[PDB]
Amino acid sequence: AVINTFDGVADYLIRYKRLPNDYITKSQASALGWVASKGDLAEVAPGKSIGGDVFSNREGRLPSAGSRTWREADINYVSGFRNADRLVYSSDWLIYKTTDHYATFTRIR
Repeated sequence: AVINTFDGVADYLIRYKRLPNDYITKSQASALGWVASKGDLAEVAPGKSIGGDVFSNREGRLPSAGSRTWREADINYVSGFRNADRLVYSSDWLIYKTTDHYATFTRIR
């Protein structure tokens, strides 16, 4: 029923091992008419947020382990241009948040 908060999404991921249904990847959003320069996601895909893309971790800012990969999701998105809030979650269920567009991270699960 639009789950887009840090706790809501984190607890959903832990329980169901997937993002809630209001999440679409960037390429899926594009297929629906999203253009980042227009800030139009809420108009072309009402109620949806960007999430599920691979998060590279190439800079090692998040902890690394053999066979661990990471994905990201937008948090608190309502409309217009994307914001600064993200959840980043690993394949072994570590969950980190950022509220400054990936400058700093805090573990929440």
